[PDB]
Amino acid sequence: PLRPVVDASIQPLLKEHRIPGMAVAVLKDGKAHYFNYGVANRESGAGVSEQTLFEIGSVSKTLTATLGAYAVVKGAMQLDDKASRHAPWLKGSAFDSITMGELATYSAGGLPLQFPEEVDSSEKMRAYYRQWAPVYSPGSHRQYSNPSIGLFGHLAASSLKQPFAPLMEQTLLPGLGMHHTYVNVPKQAMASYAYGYSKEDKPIRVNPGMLADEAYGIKTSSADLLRFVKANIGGVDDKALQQAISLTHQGHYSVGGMTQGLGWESYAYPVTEQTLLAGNSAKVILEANPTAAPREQVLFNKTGSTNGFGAYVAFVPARGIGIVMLANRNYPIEARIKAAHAILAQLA
Repeated sequence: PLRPVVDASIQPLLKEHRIPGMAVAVLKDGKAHYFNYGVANRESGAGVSEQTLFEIGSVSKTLTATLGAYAVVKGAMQLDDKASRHAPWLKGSAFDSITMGELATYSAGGLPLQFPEEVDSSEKMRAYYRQWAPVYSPGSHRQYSNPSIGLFGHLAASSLKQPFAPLMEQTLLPGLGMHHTYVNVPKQAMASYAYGYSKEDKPIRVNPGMLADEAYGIKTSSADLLRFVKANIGGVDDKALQQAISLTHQGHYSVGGMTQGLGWESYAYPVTEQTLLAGNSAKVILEANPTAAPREQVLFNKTGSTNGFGAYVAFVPARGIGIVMLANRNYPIEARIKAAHAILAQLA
C-alpha cells in the first residue's frame, strides 16, 4: 500500500545522486513502515536494514535539545539562565549576558557555523568562547552554529552533574527506548555501522571534533529514530521525559516561514514545497538572519549531514504521521525535502 508511494519518491533519488544505501521509515497512526534500499558498506557488501547505523549529523541537535529540556524539567537549569551561571570559567565574558535558550536557538549573537580548526582541546575551547567578540545583540539574529548549540548541550549536562556522552547513552536514549542509538558506537554494534561515501566515492566516517557529541555526533538506525518521532507525536509514559519533549516543540522566533524551537524547526501544515525549501536553504543555513516573532497544524523537521551521510526527519503530530530518511551519502538537502514532502502529502 505505502510501498509504491515511497518507491516512487525514493528510487529516482538513489539513481540521480548515486546513493549507496538509504533506510526510510514512515509512521502513520501508530504503525511503523520500513523501506530499505541498497548497501550500507560497499567494501563488506552489507545491505541496508532498519537496524543499520547511520551518522545523522545535525539531526543530533534535536536529541541535544531534548537533553537540555530534560535539565530544565528537572530544575537543574532554566532557558533564561545566563550561560556563565553554569560555567564558572565563563564569568566575566560576553556570556554573562547571553542565555542558555539563546545558545540553544543559535541567537546568542553570531557564533559561527564551526569551531576554528585550532580549537581541538577543552583548554582551547574555553579560550575560544572567552575571546569571542559578539557580532549581534543577543536574540536579534539567527546564525546556525555548532559552537552555539554545542555549548548549550555541554552546560546542560554540566547542570545535571554528568558528562554529556554518558548522560545521553545511559539516561536519555534508553529513556526514549533508543537502545541502538550512540554517541560512541561500541564493538558489539560496529558490524551494524554503515560507511559514508564522499564526492570521491571513498568510505568515510565522522571525525572527532570539539563538542561533536553535542552538535553532530549521533549514530542511529531508521527504527530507533522513528521511535523518537513516535515519542514526539504520541508521547512517553515518563512524565519528565514527556515534558522535556513538549518543550522542544515551542516556537521561540521565526525566520521567514520557519519557526525556531529547541532543535526542531517548524512550519504551518499543510506547507508548500517552496516554504520548506526556503526554510532549509543556504541563506537560512549559512547566513545570519534577523529574528521575528514566532509563528502564531504544525510540521516539525530537522536536516543533518556529515561528510559521508545525509539525514532528514519530518513529522506532523496533529495528523499522526512522520518520516525518517537516512542515507550514506550527503546528497542535496532540497532533494530530501522534496521527497519527504511528496510522501507525507500522500499520507495526509
